[PDB]
Amino acid sequence: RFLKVKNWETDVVLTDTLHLKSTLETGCTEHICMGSIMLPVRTKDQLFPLAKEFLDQYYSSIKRFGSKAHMDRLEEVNKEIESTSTYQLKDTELIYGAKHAWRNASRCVGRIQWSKLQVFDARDCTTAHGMFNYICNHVKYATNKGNLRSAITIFPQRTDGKHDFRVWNSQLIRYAGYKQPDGSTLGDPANVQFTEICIQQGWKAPRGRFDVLPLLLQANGNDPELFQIPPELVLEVPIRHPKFDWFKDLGLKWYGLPAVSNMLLEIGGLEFSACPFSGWYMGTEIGVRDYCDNSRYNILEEVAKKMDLDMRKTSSLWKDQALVEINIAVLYSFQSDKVTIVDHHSATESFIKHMENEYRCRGGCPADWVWIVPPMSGSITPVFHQEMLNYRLTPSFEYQPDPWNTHVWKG
Amino acid sequence: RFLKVKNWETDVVLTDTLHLKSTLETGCTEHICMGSIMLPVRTKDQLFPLAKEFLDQYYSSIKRFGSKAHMDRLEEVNKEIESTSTYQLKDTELIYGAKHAWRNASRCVGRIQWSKLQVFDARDCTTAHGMFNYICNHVKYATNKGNLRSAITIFPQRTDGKHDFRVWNSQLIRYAGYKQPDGSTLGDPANVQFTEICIQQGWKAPRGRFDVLPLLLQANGNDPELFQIPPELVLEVPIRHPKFDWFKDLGLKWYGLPAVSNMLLEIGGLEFSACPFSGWYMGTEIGVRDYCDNSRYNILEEVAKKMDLDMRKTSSLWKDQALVEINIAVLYSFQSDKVTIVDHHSATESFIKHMENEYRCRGGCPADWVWIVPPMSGSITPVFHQEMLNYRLTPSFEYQPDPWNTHVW
Ligand code: HEM
Ligand code: HEM
Ligand SMILES: Cc1cc(N)nc(C[C@@H]2CNC[C@@H]2OCCNCCc2cccc(F)c2)c1
Ligand SMILES: Cc1cc(N)nc(C[C@@H]2CNC[C@@H]2OCCNCCc2cccc(F)c2)c1
Ligand SMILES: C[C@H](O)[C@H](O)[C@H]1CNc2nc(N)[nH]c(=O)c2N1
Ligand SMILES: C[C@H](O)[C@H](O)[C@H]1CNc2nc(N)[nH]c(=O)c2N1
Ligand SMILES: [Zn+2]
Repeated sequence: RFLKVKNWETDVVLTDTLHLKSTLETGCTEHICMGSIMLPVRTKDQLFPLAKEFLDQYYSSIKRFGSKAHMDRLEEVNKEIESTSTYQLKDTELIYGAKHAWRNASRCVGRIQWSKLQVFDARDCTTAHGMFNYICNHVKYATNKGNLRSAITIFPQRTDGKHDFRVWNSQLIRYAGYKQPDGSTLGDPANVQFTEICIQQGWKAPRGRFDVLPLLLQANGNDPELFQIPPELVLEVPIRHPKFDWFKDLGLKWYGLPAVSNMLLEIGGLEFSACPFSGWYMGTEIGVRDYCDNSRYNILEEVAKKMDLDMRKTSSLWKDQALVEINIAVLYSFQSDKVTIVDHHSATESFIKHMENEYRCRGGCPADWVWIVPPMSGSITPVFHQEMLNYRLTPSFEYQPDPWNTHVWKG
Repeated sequence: RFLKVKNWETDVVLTDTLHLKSTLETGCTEHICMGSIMLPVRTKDQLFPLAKEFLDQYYSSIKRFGSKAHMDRLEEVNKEIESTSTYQLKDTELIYGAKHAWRNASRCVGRIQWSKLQVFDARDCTTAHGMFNYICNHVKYATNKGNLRSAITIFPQRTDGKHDFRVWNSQLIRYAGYKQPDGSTLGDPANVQFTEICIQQGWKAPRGRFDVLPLLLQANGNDPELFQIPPELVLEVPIRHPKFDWFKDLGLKWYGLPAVSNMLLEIGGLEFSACPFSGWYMGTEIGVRDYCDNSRYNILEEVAKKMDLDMRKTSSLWKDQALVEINIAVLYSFQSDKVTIVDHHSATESFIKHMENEYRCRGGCPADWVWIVPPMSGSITPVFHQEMLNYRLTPSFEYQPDPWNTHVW
């Protein structure tokens, strides 16, 4: 099978063969497409094929497929699985696996960077205090005083599913949200439930608009424990606008380090339920989504008020005007503070170069158009015009449900 | 079998059951999603189940399912197919079919309007000259001096497929494009090929930037013929800006009537290969796509220059600033000239309301999120946050390829 994708702006046509390596299901069928649906212990029987597939991929990548070292490693893993029902990755395999999970992440526009990823091996961690220290070190390393460096920290893998490591936070750094009696929210409305969990667990909340949440960390399937990230490790950027001097008095700021902590990393059939990773922001994430979603900080009205825009009719495009100015502010602010950030134009242009490279050297690049096209100015980015094929390759990152729904409280 | 769609802004969850009446292939499989791919005769045996399927839904819709009139019609149609190899729709069936093809159009944000569609039955048409007359009357009816009204004109159905009616144009009203010795393009770069075929057939091209193309009409499978729409039926709008006095000096205009003319209408297995339809513009179509695509009029650079924005770096968001201004100008110009237009905020709000009606009254609404979300400001519109299921129902509009590949002269 050879599948073609066309770019409707350039007429460049690419041929995908990599989709033949794809195993898992998409959610779609011949009768229904679920491309806009957000959410569309293994036995020893299913584990060895998965291990073998991965090791075969690894050894081919190091140009040693079929070698004694490759054959010896297959035999070693087979013997480990039959005897212990699982196996341990070599450090080399773990690094390869985490880089490839990123390379394979079809919703990620930043993948040009995939091969530059600092992997912190935390498989010797045993307690939540230990997880805390590893996470502090990750944050300090990734932050690098504003010169952000991509990184991932990998905690011990699933055993029986009763002893999971989990970070309960969806991101290492996020602001608290507090639902008021009058139904208004102070802070980030996305984090209300988790903020209530933290408070119930003993957190003394400052009750302000930008309170950095504590970490809630679960080690070895035990009840999670609270830790406050040292404030001096949490780099923030006050938001100001290059022309509008009143922009600063909105009181906005955001944190520099986007660090996803709720995903599951699968490598060779092994499952890493705690694998916080971080890169740097594309400006629209903050300026479009975090600030302007109706369910988030929701600042459009206040910004448009201050700009003296005509707010009586949507057709004046006041929302669109205010949106651009907020996104100028975010980029200006990060740039003026020398904190790494990428604009949506630059990022999408780099993504297209990455995708074309991947088609030539790999035979494809699975991509999720719904997520790759930025949430403002869609069609003035080159990705809008690029047809994409979405399919699932392993190693991979997967969404996992919040642990408060599934955890067995021990007390 | 019972699929849920969630809205992530509102937490409203809807249950889709309509997808089980889905028929044709999506292009997706369990292994690969082709959601972003633009392009993912009937024998007596294939035709009767298609007719029955349609007639059943029709008789169902007027609450006469399993009635004598239902069975009598199914009998009549079966007789007609068996003896004639095709059949003819009753006027009522044709109106219902066309409205439902619009209702079923998964890529259409304006479907809240679907039941208000004027259907012009042009199945008695026999010549290209007749086609031209029907099309001018559609144009004048739909335009209505700027108070636009949705309409479709339906020409004779495919027979053996060697006698197809086709409007060669992709829309009834579009501007010409010409390659220049200088290397650049004058006019709409999208229409360069069509314009060459027009001149090749005899059209005397004015060679300007906004030359309304002539129609190339094909009747009964003959060679297409050229007709010019009367200039006074083509309502155009000069583009100006409410703040920027200089905007009018770019010399931009667009036409008021969006009228798609290259699709195939399938009703009850019958195929209507010439079925031009029109509604009214959503402003982003002109302001974002027609004006700002790099492969189109590509005017962002000129506008940014006149706004004196910092164009040295992408992170100044000069493209995005200029984009908003162009789209403000489009809406203001149409509104000032009293030509119906809808902004993307209003259209998408209407569509969410339409989806909710369709889930409650029909059990679902097929929708293609890639097309439904506006090409600018996506997430500040409510459709960005709405999960949608995409599936193909009939009656349907299907894209068909340009006939100049098909045709033999
Ligand atoms: C180097 C800077 C990076 C940039 C600019 C970037 C850009 C983005 C953006 C804009 C998204 C969508 C985010 C959202 O809408 O929630 C995303 C998604 C994602 N990225 Fe990246 N990315 C970067 C680095 C990384 C790294 C280091 C990894 C892992 C090693 C990663 C893996 C992922 C995954 C798994 C998703 C999907 C997240 C989900 O399902 O919620 N990315 N990327
Ligand atoms: C009443 C005003 C209408 C509005 C505001 C509207 C809105 C739109 C928009 C914005 C698109 C995408 C256009 C593009 O990006 O090329 C579209 C697509 C479409 N609409 Fe509508 N629509 C309207 C009326 C109609 C009518 C009257 C019909 C048929 C009777 C129709 C059927 C379709 C079809 C079949 C498509 C997909 C076209 C293609 O594949 O190129 N729409 N609609
Ligand atoms: C329901 C659901 C499924 C899913 N797969 N994912 C989510 C997280 C949502 C996606 N959209 C908003 C929120 O995610 C917010 C955090 N996203 C940052 C991704 C990123 C960016 C730069 C560098 C990085 F290392 C990581 C929710
Ligand atoms: C390759 C291909 C496939 C396809 N299905 N379609 C196309 C036409 C392209 C799509 N996008 C731009 C151009 O279509 C432009 C015409 N679209 C207007 C739709 C519309 C709006 C309002 C009222 C109406 F009656 C109709 C190309
Ligand atoms: C319903 C829809 O799939 C959902 O709103 C998506 C759309 N595209 C997205 N794209 C990105 N990058 N992040 C998101 O959270 C979303 N949300
Ligand atoms: C490749 C991609 O599917 C293509 O550019 C689409 C994206 N979404 C669209 N949406 C609309 N309404 N119209 C279009 O022409 C397109 N083009
Ligand atoms: Zn799909």
